Amino acid sequence: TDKERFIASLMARMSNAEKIGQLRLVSVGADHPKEALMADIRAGKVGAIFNTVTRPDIRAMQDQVRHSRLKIPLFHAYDVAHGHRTIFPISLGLAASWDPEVVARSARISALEASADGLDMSFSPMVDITRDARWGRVSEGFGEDTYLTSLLSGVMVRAYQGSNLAAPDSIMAAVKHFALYGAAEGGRDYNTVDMSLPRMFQDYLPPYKAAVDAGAGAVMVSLNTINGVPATANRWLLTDLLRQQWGFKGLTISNHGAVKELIKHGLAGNERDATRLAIQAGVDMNMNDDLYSTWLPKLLAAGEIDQADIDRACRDVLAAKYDLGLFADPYRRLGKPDDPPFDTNAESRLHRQAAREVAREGLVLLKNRDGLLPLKKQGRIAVIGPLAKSQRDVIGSWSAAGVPRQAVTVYQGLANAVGERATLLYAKGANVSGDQAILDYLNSYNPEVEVDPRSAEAMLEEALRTARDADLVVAVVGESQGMAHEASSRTDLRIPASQRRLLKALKATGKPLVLVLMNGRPLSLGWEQENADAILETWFSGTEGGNAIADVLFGEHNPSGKLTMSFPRSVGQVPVYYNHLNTGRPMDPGKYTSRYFDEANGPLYPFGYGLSYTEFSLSPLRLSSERLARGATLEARVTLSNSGKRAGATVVQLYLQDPVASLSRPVKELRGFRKVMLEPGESREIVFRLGEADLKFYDSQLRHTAEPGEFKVFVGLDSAQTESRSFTLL
Amino acid sequence: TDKERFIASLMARMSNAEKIGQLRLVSVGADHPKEALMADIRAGKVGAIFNTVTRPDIRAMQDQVRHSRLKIPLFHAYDVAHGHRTIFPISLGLAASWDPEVVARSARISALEASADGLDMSFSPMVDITRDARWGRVSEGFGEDTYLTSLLSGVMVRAYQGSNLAAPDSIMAAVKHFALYGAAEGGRDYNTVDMSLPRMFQDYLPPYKAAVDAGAGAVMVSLNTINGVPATANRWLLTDLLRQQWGFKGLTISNHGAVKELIKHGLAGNERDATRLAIQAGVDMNMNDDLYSTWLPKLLAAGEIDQADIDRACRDVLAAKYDLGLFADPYRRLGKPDDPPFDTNAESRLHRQAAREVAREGLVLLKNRDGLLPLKKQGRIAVIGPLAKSQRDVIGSWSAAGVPRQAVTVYQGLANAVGERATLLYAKGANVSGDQAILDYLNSYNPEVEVDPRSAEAMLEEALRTARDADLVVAVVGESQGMAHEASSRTDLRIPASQRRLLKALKATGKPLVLVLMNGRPLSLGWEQENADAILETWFSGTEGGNAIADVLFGEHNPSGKLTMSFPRSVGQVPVYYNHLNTGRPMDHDNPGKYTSRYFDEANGPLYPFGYGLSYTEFSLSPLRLSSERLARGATLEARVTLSNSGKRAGATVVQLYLQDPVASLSRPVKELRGFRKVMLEPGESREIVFRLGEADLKFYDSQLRHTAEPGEFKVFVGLDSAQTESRSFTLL
Ligand SMILES: O[C@@H]1[C@@H](O)[C@H](O[C@@H]2CO[C@@H](O)[C@H](O)[C@H]2O)OC[C@H]1O
Ligand SMILES: O[C@@H]1[C@@H](O)[C@H](O[C@@H]2CO[C@@H](O)[C@H](O)[C@H]2O)OC[C@H]1O
Ligand SMILES: [Mg+2]
Ligand SMILES: [Mg+2]
Repeated sequence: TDKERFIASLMARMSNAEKIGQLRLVSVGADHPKEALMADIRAGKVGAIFNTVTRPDIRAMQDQVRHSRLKIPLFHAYDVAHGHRTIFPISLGLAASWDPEVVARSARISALEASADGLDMSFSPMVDITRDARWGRVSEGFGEDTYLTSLLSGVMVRAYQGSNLAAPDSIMAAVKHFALYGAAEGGRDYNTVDMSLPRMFQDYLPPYKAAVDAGAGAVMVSLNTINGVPATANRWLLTDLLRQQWGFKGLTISNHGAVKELIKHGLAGNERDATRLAIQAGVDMNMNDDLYSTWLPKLLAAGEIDQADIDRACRDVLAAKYDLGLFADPYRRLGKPDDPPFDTNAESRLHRQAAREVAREGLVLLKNRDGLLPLKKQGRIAVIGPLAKSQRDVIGSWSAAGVPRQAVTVYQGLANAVGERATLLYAKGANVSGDQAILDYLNSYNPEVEVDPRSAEAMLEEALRTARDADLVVAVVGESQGMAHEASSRTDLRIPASQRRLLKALKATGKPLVLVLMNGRPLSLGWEQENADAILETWFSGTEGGNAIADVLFGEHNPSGKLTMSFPRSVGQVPVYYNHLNTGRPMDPGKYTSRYFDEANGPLYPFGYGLSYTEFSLSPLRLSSERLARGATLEARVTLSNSGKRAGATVVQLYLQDPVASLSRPVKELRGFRKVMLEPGESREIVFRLGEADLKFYDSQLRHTAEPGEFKVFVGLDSAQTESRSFTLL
Repeated sequence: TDKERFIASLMARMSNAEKIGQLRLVSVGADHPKEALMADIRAGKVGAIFNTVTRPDIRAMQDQVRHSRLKIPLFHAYDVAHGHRTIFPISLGLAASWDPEVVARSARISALEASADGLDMSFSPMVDITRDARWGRVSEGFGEDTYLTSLLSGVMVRAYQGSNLAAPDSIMAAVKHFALYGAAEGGRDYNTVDMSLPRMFQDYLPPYKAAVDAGAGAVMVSLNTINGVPATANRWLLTDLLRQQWGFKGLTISNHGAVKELIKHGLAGNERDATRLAIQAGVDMNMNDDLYSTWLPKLLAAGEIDQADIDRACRDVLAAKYDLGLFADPYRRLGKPDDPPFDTNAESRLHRQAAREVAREGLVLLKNRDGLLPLKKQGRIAVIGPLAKSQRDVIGSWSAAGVPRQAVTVYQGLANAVGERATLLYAKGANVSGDQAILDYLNSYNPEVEVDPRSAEAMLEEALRTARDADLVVAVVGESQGMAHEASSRTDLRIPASQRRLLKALKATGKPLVLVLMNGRPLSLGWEQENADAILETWFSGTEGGNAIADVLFGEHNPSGKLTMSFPRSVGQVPVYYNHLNTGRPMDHDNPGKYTSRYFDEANGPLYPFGYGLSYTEFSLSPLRLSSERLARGATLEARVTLSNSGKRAGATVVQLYLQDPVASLSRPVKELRGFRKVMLEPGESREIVFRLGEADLKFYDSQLRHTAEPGEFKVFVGLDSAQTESRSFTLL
């Protein structure tokens, strides 16, 4: 209420011009040249900045505020998605850690680095559920599961915002993209989203609510339609749900041009009408298109909006700044006047230890025939493929202020790990794509892919010569990071054809073949699963990726990563996800079942899958009783043993099924997990606790209750290989 | 009504056992052996039969009724989807005619032939909208468009049912599959359907309502969940919507095992609870699983259902029989006991002229380089491909009582056309698939695909020898009919790999290459569009298919067919459909940037759009003109264009009218079909086409499901496909 008092006294002093100026969020560029923008800040016409990311540049902008009548400070934002300068694995790789503390650490270090550069806010976490592998932005989320993504949503917010949003090493989380953005039809970015309310409430909305309940300060509004209404114009979504039902008290931010794009969506015929729809829906802050500054005065004078629409939006911007500590000290993240200057990109400001330890936890072992991995540091290892020496790709998409030249390649990680104990032989083998039109797409803004001027044939002949001179081949293959970014949707989920030709040529040498995969989405890997001797999924593993990958390949780290998104056998099976409905004719096999005829059915690799260099055993599942009273707790116990020869971690997963309900419920739903590190011969009793809240679902009328009757409890080391027992809720 | 008096006096006579017996719909099979079924009919324990399809067999079952206490007659049903004995093209090929009179004729002939064999009812039309090419049952529908499918839904019902459902040449339409069955997730048959209510009401439900409004006697309930609730247990769908809102007064029928499958869906833990959910939801008649007969008495005695649940279901069955004329004469479709026996499959009982004329109208010319088609009846023509001599495939899936040995193959149609004037050389070239697992699937239950035992290589060498000895190659390729049927969902939309290898080898001969495509779904044809010299889409063209295809190839018929479903460039683009939303960042010719709604690794848009199809002549359209720039509510607007045949051959095309509502309370489609005209023109002929548009054309369901037309701009597009249009605008006041 100090905050409410402070904001009400400030707003009672402000003109409408000053209130509207708070709603303007801009980036320096063609549309807002630096000197003109500086003059607007001085006039009180700017509320905040994004994409200005160094302390002297931010401090210069904050200095301009002292010229405005009320000297209301700016906040500065950036897309710190999975690292600021030190780049962690992409979020899909962090999720595969199954370890909230690992994910927390990446977020904390991101906030530490971003706040050290003067940033107040990140447009993160991204908590959109993804069941469609074709979407470019699957790399930005935590996979297909509502429970896990909801958990990590809360973890990311708490880790960014810390104990106090006014702390100089805290940043505000702007959770995105509200809402349902990863359900785009056809996996085409920005495309139509259409879904029932029970699916929306049960599966898609809970991660956004988890962020709000963790106290997220901001929400970034999505670019897509929800059931015909763009999120930027959706009063039900942004007012009724987010504010009135969920109690969100923070700031809504539009995406770039989102208010103007209501004209392309066909909700508005002109910019004046687009502005009215966005502010009355509940969008507080207008990114870059400047429609609010242009049209809000005219709309109010015409009685087309209410003073309360402006007041709500302005209070939310001021409340964000208040919580960030900026009214107490606008320079709290910008140090002192005549602090000595520093190199923003100095090696001494990176966190390589943390990036290497985090990156180890996300690597997923998918195949390991006859214990080929871990490798011994000996002999001659051929390192082949267009991603082996790529610094640009290892840091991934949404690499923020990450510097490619600071990153450790797979080749360099292997060189560092073996030193003089083994000989590495390098050949590029193929370009990332053989299709010049795809290479031109990827290099269209910036040179992001090195195109070897040699023929495909010459590169292959060199790679075969290299393979013949080696004891075994480490093929580093998959996507370049520009294939799994905003607007980069794919119609094919395989490794690119140029690289598959290389893999088929390398297989024909008879040399043991280890695949190191880099990719930002599930890939179709049927040929690789049949033909490679071992397969390690490394996503894009970040600044220290090459070192983390070498640590796993040589057995310094026993792989512990597990998939959080199902890998389809082909793009033609989309969508595939573990928490699907049974249907009336489930596939076991019979012709008259829910299936395809022209390919094997089910995912190639299921949700929760990942191998180890050791063996684990689970004892029989035991429940604390066969009947559960309302308000009572059920315990599900299992003993995990390391029955192999190497220390390692696995993830014990708990799944629930509600086999008779008022709605058809999923064949199983994740409801808990434990990541457990065990030395050989160690045993751990795992105790899962379940209550009524774990058993609730949204019915056809969106009643959120648990119905009496049977529940099935499954425990295992993936979604496919479980044991189950039942109990009855009374 | 005297009908409601008649039905109430009969129900006042009936025990609950008699009422519940009316709800039982069964087929002869392992689960219902013939003699046990006969004994059940005599006991009053059977309401209707399906899959008994000859006059003597139907007459024998109707004869059993005379032994029951009340002698209530059976009705007999079958899946007469696109023909009974004379098989027309599959429905997706009939829709490509764009001609309600052509579609009416196929349905009229179907009903004539089915009723002549004693059948009272067809489980048809199938009116499920299909936007996902992977689904096996796309072959059974009319494509992706709500307006077109809705129009043809009503045409099919009226054509089956005629002036009087008691007429001996009428059958009852059981419209299917209610509802949303073609929206299955992943295009996997029987899979989850999840969609918003505005999409449901605007795009998916209207064809079922068109069938109800045309007076369809029955509705067949679908197998899928709708937003979590199986259709068979969905009281909102079958009672609130179908009965209370739409006023449907007819019979609801479950699908095979659908009541029992509520256990697998996880709505019921046992058969007793599944039975309760189905009858209370509004399912009147139980197909095959016999749960109603087993459980309704126990449910009623326990107060778990109401007498009114049984009474509703029984009244609906009796009302169907009344309308069919079966209480007036149970033998009205079965002639007289004295009639001489006849051959059910006699040539004189077929309608080959109608099948040949209908089949010609559905063929779509997709490519014709440098006027290769039409062919001259001369020289040496190689006829190559696993579908060239296939009688089983030409009649399609859901071929009812069609006899493959009566069908005309593409090879036979070409032989019939050229007689002695040209030499045909045949080679199979490849099997339908090179994947043994796919062959195993296609020959499971019934052996439907002939496997040439030779290597792929030997078959190719034989086809290359044949091609080298000819002036040109007619390659007859695509899917077998078992690839586009119930449960046959595909993950690849290309021609099968064994056949694409054949086409690549044939291309390399340098011989002109004509592709004749058979298929039950849109195919991915990027290589074919680049490399074939001509491509003719023939779907599965039916009993006279091979003759209709020869008529088009030799120029006796100028191809007039147009696509009613978008052809994707690849399965990785699914779904692709013409009436999509713009998004905030459209990719189109006018919006070509990186940061648009697109894929980066393939050309964008469909390979062939909705409404696409070529001709052996050229057409021109005059400028579009509207009767005014402002439309008052209550008034109608006219949109006029002149069509000319500016080429050298007589032919038809389809003039298509689309609407856009560019500013609305909901994001509306970039265009929506709102009228069309198929026009046959001699060379140099012109026709003024007048489209009428009213407020009814402009309405949509908003977020609150209000059915509104909002004042403001509408754009009217006219053209010969959905990609090649021009527009004019008006303002609704
Ligand atoms: O937070 C992120 C936004 O910064 C991002 O905005 C994009 C920036 O580049 C522009 O050219 C694009 O047009 C624009 O959408 O969108 C994604 C969001 O996560
Ligand atoms: O009208 C058609 C039904 O008769 C058809 O029923 C099928 C009969 O064969 C069984 O093996 C199938 O399991 C069953 O669904 O289904 C589709 C409907 O259109
Ligand atoms: Mg239950
Ligand atoms: Mg409008």
